[PDB]
Formats: sequence, C-alpha cells, structure tokens
Amino acid sequence: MSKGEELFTGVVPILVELDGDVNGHKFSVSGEGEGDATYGKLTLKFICTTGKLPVPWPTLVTTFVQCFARYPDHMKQHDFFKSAMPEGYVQERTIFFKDDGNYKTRAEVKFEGDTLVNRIELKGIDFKEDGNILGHKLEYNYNSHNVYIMADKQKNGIKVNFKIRHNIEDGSVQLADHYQQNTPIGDGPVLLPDNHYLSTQSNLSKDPNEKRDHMVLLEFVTAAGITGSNSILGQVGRQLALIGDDICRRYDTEFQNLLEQLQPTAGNAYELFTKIASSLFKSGISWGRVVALLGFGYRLALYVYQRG
Amino acid sequence: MSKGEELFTGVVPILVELDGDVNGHKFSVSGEGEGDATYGKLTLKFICTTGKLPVPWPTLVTTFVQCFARYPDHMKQHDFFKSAMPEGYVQERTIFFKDDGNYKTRAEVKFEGDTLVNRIELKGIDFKEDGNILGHKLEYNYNSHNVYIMADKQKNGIKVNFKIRHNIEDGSVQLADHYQQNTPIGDGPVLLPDNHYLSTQSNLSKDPNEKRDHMVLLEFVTAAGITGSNSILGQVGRQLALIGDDICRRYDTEFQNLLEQLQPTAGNAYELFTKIASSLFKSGISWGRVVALLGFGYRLALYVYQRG
Amino acid sequence: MSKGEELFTGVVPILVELDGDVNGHKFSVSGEGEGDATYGKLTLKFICTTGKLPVPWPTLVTTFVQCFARYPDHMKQHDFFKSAMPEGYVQERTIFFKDDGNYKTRAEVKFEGDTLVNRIELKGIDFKEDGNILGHKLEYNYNSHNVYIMADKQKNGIKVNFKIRHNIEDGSVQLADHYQQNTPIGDGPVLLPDNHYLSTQSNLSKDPNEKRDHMVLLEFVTAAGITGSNSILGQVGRQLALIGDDICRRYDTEFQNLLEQLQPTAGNAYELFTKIASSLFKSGISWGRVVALLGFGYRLALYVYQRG
Amino acid sequence: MSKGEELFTGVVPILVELDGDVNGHKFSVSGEGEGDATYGKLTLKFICTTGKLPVPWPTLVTTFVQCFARYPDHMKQHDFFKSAMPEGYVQERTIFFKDDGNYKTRAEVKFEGDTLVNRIELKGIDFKEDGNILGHKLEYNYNSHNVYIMADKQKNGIKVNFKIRHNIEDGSVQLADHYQQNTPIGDGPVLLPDNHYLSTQSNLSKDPNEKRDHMVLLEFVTAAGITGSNSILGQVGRQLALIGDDICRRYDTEFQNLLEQLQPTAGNAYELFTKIASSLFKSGISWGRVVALLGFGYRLALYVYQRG
Repeated sequence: MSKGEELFTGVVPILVELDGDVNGHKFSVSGEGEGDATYGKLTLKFICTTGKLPVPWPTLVTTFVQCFARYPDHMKQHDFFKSAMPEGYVQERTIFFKDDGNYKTRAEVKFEGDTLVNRIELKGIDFKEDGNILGHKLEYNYNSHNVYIMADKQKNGIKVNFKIRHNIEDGSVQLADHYQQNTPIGDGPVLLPDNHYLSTQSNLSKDPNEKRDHMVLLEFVTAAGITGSNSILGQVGRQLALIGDDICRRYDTEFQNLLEQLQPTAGNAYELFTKIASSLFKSGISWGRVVALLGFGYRLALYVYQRG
Repeated sequence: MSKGEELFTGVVPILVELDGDVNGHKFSVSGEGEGDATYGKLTLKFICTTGKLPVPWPTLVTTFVQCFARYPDHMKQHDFFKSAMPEGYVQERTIFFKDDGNYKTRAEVKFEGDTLVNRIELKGIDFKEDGNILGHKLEYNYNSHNVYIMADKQKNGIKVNFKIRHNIEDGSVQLADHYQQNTPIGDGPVLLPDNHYLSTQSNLSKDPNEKRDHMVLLEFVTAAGITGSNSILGQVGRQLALIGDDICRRYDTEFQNLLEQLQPTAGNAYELFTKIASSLFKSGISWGRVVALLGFGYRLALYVYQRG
Repeated sequence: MSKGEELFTGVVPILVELDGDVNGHKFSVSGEGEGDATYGKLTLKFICTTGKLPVPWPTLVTTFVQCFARYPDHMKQHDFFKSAMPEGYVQERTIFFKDDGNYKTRAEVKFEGDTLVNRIELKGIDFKEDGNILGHKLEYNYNSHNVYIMADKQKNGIKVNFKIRHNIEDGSVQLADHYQQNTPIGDGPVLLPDNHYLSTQSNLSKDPNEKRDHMVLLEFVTAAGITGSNSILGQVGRQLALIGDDICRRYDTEFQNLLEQLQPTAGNAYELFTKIASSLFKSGISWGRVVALLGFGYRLALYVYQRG
Repeated sequence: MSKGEELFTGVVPILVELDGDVNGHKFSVSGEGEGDATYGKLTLKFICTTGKLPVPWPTLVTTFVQCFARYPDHMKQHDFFKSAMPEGYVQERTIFFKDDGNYKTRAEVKFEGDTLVNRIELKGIDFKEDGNILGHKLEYNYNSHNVYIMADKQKNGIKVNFKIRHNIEDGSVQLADHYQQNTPIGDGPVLLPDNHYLSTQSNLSKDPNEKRDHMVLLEFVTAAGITGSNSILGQVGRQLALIGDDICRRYDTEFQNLLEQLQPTAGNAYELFTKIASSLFKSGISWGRVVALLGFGYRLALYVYQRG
C-alpha cells in the first residue's frame, strides 16, 4: 500500500502536452481531462495547436498515464505507477509500426499542483508517404489490448510490452509493436511488481462543437494476472472473516433472547451490565470470556438506543 | 458445575476421624456413613474410639462436610466445596462459647477415589467444670441455623460466619460463636462465590444396639440467598462464561499456526499489527470480526513476551 | 448501598408466627404472603390457630417487617433493616394502649431460606374487660401514620417512635403509643441512619372464602424526611448528568451532518475512522480530543448498523 | 490555524544575511523585501555586501522563507512554518551538485516583532573551476519545482526532499540535489503534517539603478498534494479536534473543584471510583454522560500521581 497511492483517491485533473516531429512535419498538441484511478476510468480531449495534424490520431493514443489503472486490493502492492508519485516517473518508448517507420517517445508523468501532467517529446522517422500512416488509412477506433508488465530491478523501475492493432479502412490491419520503460524520477522507494498486465479497452469519439483537429478519448484500464497476493497476509482475511460471519449468527438470537428477557432501558443499563460483570468473572478468566461480555454491550446498546 | 461437582449425582460414602484435646483430657473419635448432595442429605454414626467422650456430643456436630449441601439450580456457581474436589480443601475454624472456652479446629476435607474424608485436629482450652460443657448440661438436640459465606479472593479460599445455639437443661441457652475459613489445597479453577448462605436443620439420635459412647447424626442442608434480580443476572453471567470458553477453545489453535508464520519482533510488532488489520476489514464490519481480531493481539503479546 | 440490600431486589416470600397471652387468654397465629421492597408493597393473610382470637385485629397490625419499605436512592444509606440482613434483626416493642393496658413484643425478623420470617412473642396485661380492646369496640381499618426513626449507636441498632390511631365504632378514637428498638443479631456492620421516618398507609380486608378468624393485610410503606444525601457524591449526578444531557444535543446533528456527508457503509468504515484518527491527532493531544473521536464511532456504528 | 498563522493575513517585511565560504573564497550577502502568504507571493532584492559574488546567483536562490507559501484552505493544518512562528525554526540543508560540490547550510528563520529574518551560515567545499559553478556557466533563470515534505515526529521537526535544475549556457542542464531539515526552536504545539508537497515557480531580474553585484527575486509558492479523499477526511479530522478543545477547556475546571473534595488515596481510589460511577448512571445513559465521566478518571489519575 504505497504513499503515492493516496493521491489518486478521488478524481484527479490532468494536462498533457507534446512536441512532435515526423519526417520533418512538426507539430504540437495539448489536452485536458480528469481520471479516477478508483474506478479505473479516464476522460480526455486533445487539440492540435499547429492546426492540422500530420498523422492519424490513434497512432498516439498510447503515447498520450498508467497511474490511473485500477489495481484491486490483492494486487495493490504491484502499483508502480502510483508509488513513484508524487515525484512521478519518466516513461520512454519506442513504437515500431510494422512495414513502416517508428516513434521514439520520452515523457515525464508527474504531479504539478493538484494536477497530473504528461509532458511528451516525440520523434517519428522512416515512414512512408503512402504508408498507412501518412495516407491516413487507419480507421478511427481502438481495440482492447493487454499490457504486459514485468519488473526491472537493475533500473528501480519497470519494463513493459505489448502490440497494438489499428484496423484499416480496407479490412486489413496495422501493427504497432510497443516496447516501454518507466523509471522513477524520485529517489524514493517504489513498488516493483511480479509479472502481471493491464487490460485497456478504448473508444475514440469527437466533439460536435469543436472545430479544430482534435480527439476525444476514453480509456478504461484495469489490472490483473495475479490471484493469491502476499498470500497468507490477505488470506488472514478468509478465516478471520468467516470466524465472524459465523460468530455473529451463532449466538445473536439468544443474545436477543436475553435482551427480550431483560427488557433493558437506559436507567438500569449500567447496573445490569456491571452485575453480569464481576459475577461472570468470579468463574475464571481468559479472553474467551472477555470478548462475549462486550459483544453483549454493543448488542445491548443497540437494544436501548433503538428502544427509545 | 465444576467436574468435581458432577461427582455427587448420586450417593457417596464417608469416614471421619478426630483427635481432641480439651483442658488436657484428650480423646479421639471416628465415624462412618454416606451422603447425597442431590437431595441435600447426610447420614453418620460416630463412635468414640476412646470409649467415654468427655464433652457433650452436640458441641462437635459442627466440626464433624459441606460439599453435601444442595446447591439449587440457579446457584450452581457458588459451590466452593464441589469445586475444590477432588483435591479437597482445608477447613479450619475457631469456636467461642459464651462465658466459656474455645475449640480451634483444623481439618482437611479431601477426597479418596470414592470415599470422602474428614481428619480433624482439635484443640480445646480453658473450660469450667460446673460450666455447661464439662457438666454435660446441654440437652441432646440441635437447632436449625443459617450459615453465611463470603468470598476471600485474597486466599483463593472463602470465609464463613454463623452462630449456634445449644439448648440447655436449664431451659437456658448457650451460644457457640463460629468463625471458619477454607483454603482449597488443589490448585485449580476453584469457584469463588458471591455472598450467600446455607440453612441446616438437624437431629441427634442414638443406636440401641451400639454400647460405645456414640452419636447418630443427620443434616438437611440447603443453599439460598439469591433472589430474583441477582439470580436472573448472575445466570446470564455464567451463561455468557459458557459461550466464553466455547470460543476460548475452538480458535486459539489456528493462532499459534500463524504466530509461527511471523516471527513477530517487538520492534516491527507495532506496524505488522495495524497492517494485518486494515486489509481484513476492508471486507466489511460487525463485531463478529472485531472480537476475532484482538483475541489475536492477546495470543500475540503472549508469543512475543514468551519467545524472548 | 448495603449487601443485605441485595436480597429484596425482587419479591420475597414471608412467613409470620406468634404466641400470645393477654390477661391469660392465650392464642397463636400464623400468616403468609409476599413483599416487594422495590415498590414498597406488602401483602399478607393471617389466621388464628387457637380458633377465635381474644382481641380485635388491628391491635396487632404493627406487631405483625420494615425491611420491606422503599428507601429511594438518596436515602439508601439509611436502610437499616436491609443491612442487618441476611442474619436479620431483633425487634422489641412496648405498645401502650392509652387508658387501657399494654403489649410487650419481642420478635426475630430474619431470613430462613429464600424466605423471610417474623417470629413474635407477645405479652399483654392490665387491659379492661369492657376496654376498647376486650369489648371489640375498634373498627376494622387502619389509618396512615408516620414512623420516626432515629439512630441509637450505643446499641449498633435503632430506636423508633410513633403513635397509632384506631378509630372507634362510636366516632371516638383509641391511641396506641408505640416505643420500639431494633438490634441486629449479626455482628456485622449495619447502616445507622440520620433521623428520618416511614410513611405507612394501610387497609384491612377479609377473604370471602376463608372461614376462620383471620385478617388480610396490605401495607404500602415508603421512606422519607431527607433530601440532600451524602450531598456532593450523589450531587455529582447533577452536573455530570446535564454535562451530558447538553453534550449529547450540542454536536450530534453536525455529527449526523458528517455521516450524511460520509455515507459510510461497513466496507469503508474502518479505513474511514483510522484516517480521521492519526491525522486528527497530528494536531496535538489532550483527552478533550480523545473523547470526541469515539463519540463519533458510537454515532458512526449506529449509522452503519441501522443502514443495513 | 495556529496563532503564529493568523500573523500573515496581510503583508509582512523581510531581511536576509548570509556568510559563505566556498573553496576558501568567502563572502557575505544581505537583502531586503516583503512577502504575502495570503496570495503566496514573495519579493526580494539581494545585494552582495562583499561586492563581487564569486558564485552564480541562482545557486543560492533556494537557501535564501517557506512560511510564505499559500496553504490552501483545506490544508491549513499542514503548515509547519506558520506554526513555529513566532519563535521560528532552524532550517538546515545539504546540496549536491551533479559532478560538482556541495553547500551545507544552517540558518534560523525566526521572527522579530514585525520583520521576519534569515541569518545563514553556508559552507561550500570542493568545486571545479571550469566546473559549472566557478565558471558562471549556468544561465540566469529558474524553473518551477515541486517540494516534498514528510513529518519527522522524532524531531518534533520535519524533513524535506526536492531536486533543482539550473539550465546551462551549454543548453545542458545541471542538477542540485537538495536534502533539508527543520527543527522548530520554540517549544510549542507545532503542527506536524501528513505527507504533502509545494510548487515553486520563480524569476530572476536585475535592477538598472543598482550597481552592486545583485539579484532581484520573486517566488509564487503553493501547497498541494491532498485530494479529495484525504481532504474530506482529514478535514473531519481537525473539525473534530476543534470541538475536542471546546470541550477540553470548558470543563476540567469543575474537576479540581471536586478532587480537592476527595482526597483520593491510591488505596481507596479503586472503590471511590466504581461508586461515584453507578449512582450517576442510575439517571439514564447515552454517551453524553460516559465521556464526561472518565475525563475525570484521567484528571483524577493526574491529581493522585502529582499530589504524592
């Protein structure tokens, strides 16, 4: 359970910015939205500030914050992203479009204010004029994918792998082989995970109003590929839990038999209890007794408080 | 109902022996019979193995096994006698006759395998010849009496008060002021009482056949002094102690199972603690969990303080 | 708050017995009933076992257990009667009928079993043949009266005074000047009161069925004549009480503002609380904080437990 | 909002003095200006009272009053700076330049009646002449930065981490790795924080008129790092601490009033206690009583342990 975990508890705002060059066409882009790591939901609008954009959008969807993925509790000691926070992390990539060129990305994903920021620097090269890319042949959508995460301790960081599928107007498909590295800027302790992955599912819409080359992006991102946890710590929660999910229902209706048979009111309550007390303990002591006793008091209090 | 109680369901036999000294005349007496605590009944013959008994019989009736009282059903937890068994108890008293002397008695009421026994050491001092005692002036009866008991938790024992009236040939009466104390010798979970009392009624006969100086003796003896309030509560007070060792048993054996997993240090104890905690509750709450939880901080505080 | 107090908590059964002689006419009487000191109520039937009774009944109503009077809490350290218990007390009287003879009474009012007993011995003398008494001139009823109690330490007991009014068939009235003494049989500690009194009110009925000279008696008996108590101990209960009868209503609707604004459920409860905890205490500590905290938890628990 | 906080509602003046040694060249510098924490604003001129300043100005910008940050409204309880005032605090740090030397600094930020002051003692050691520092190679800017704070409760102080980037004429960059610690000197109820951070943005100008080696310096500085969860709880966490000293005050002065009535002994303490208790509750119960009650067992445990 990381400290940096604790930022993303609610919604968190987000700004993103990028300076691109691909085969010399330069450009820049800026975007805004919110993300809720708790529901593993993320919402964003992007606009190109050099006006028209030389590449089709989805190419960048990746490039454009895995801090916002939902890790459930058994897995929460594997959330690297949030641990590196607030000081953040550097995310470098190399994205190989198959049969075409490539992207190099470097980015700092860090907190500035109560805001989170992705500052990205991009260089594409060797693409082809009629390539899928420069021919704006890619459809406007995104498939789901899996992002495979494995710890790299030589770097006090992680390595990440996957491949991206951009459907084509044809019915053909284009592959983007994603190779990635995330290295904390902070010198603090981070969380290094066991191998696991993330399940991104995605949708690309547009803003009816907005007139500029833009993209509106939604991502759901959920963490998985582990079941036991640090197994017997969080598995303490199997038996301490049904110890109680049975203990409650064991005795609580002869408990109520005693309250329907002692009909206590606030006047007598104290005396009632205290008498049961010293007298019950004159028997002997263990905790085995000591518990039961106040089990009665919570259940007692409830009978008085409700009755009145 | 301590085991050592569940012994008296039916009849049980008895022997008694005593060695007196009173104003220098010594003697001994021994006797035999049975008693049934189920009905609070007792039966004995006493024959003086020194032949002539220098003191009137009724004086000794007291000295001469209170385990044999009927403890009624609601009171079963105030029987100190049926608890010290089978290991038994040492009963000693001091007896002040009005305008006359005293007896100090020491004795052990202990159990032997089947038969229950009283060996008694009595020390008389300072009586008057035309006095009631040495004159065999008190008549051959016994009255009813009440016997008042209070826990002395300081001794893991008990303390007792009563005072007895020996009618006299005079038509007068004589007092014997009795102060008594019991110190259970078996070291066990003896039962220590709330304040209460017992009521003797009694009779002295003789056997036509037997020619030795003797006495044949019967007692009905019953416990009381708990009326409705104290009953209906203090019954809740044991009925809770019952579920209190149902619990005590069933669980603290999956406990060591995990303490033997960590290896507490008193150092890391403070954290390891707050941690197994929050994860377990993330489930949900009622007390059924809450009890279970610190039954462990107790079986843990005992495993760090004992190992080390 | 006496130990012997604790017998009378519920209803307690009662037997009464008497051996009379007045001007030589001898008689005896026996009776049964219950009494509840808690409501200060007492109920009894009496029958004459020598058949017809030489005196009119009400003469005895007094003679025939002040243990059964209700002392309220401020006065409860003045209940002498119940303190002397279980060993009980001896009640002697002398009752002077004015212009007529007198009664002497001695009685032992003590516990035998779970039963309370009044054993009474009576001697009347010097009455007149046509006196109100032997002429059975007294009406059948009882007025209310006051019984004035003053402590007598020379006797580790009390002295008691009052005067009794037996209306007459005439419209005339007959006076019975009551002088009384109550001395514990027990050697224990008793409660010695400040001067105070008891307020008896009484009714004399008959049993339609029962054919023997009898009387059926009801007495309500309540204690009074004191207001402060041991004043500043039980007066602690003025300010510790409105400290709370205001404290409750001070903050409990912004408390509820926080629960209607935290909408807690059993899942999150623990986490919720614990966070408020260390963070609230990082401020500083006193108890002044420490209280408030769990004031929230009782009020929290109630919001979860009820909701669900 | 500690008093020592309620000081900064408006503008406040400032003086600064420093005495450096770096690779044996020493110097001193002193400066003047104002700052307003209400808007998180700060303004200063620095003039080198040794004339020529041997190190580039930006190096010192850091060393050169964090009380002047805007702590936003929800965060008011994490301001360690505005708490140590007026008595002030000692801030010392150590600064590691990459591939170059260090500065150790000691200083006291203390308040004098109206003006706030920094006297600084700086110790430089081991730098390189063609190095960035001694070569006045770093350009005349400053970047934005984030500053990360954690409570060190062990010092009743705090500990701090950040790292700063001085752009260089090269186009390169140089790091200055800052580690800092504050030990409040006034011994008081200082406020110790949850983990959080602050964000500087800054500018370096010069004055045309002034001919001494100088620097004119402005900082916007704001606190953040608490998002919704931790806010909405930890606001409950102070808002409870508020009612927690409403309470703390109002009452523990009728307390001594009664401890001064009894004369506890540690001996009779155990009973006197259980007793004032039951009588008070006989009234009725809710917690409003319960709190009040043991606020006393604490102000009592302190009156028996202190008197004796």
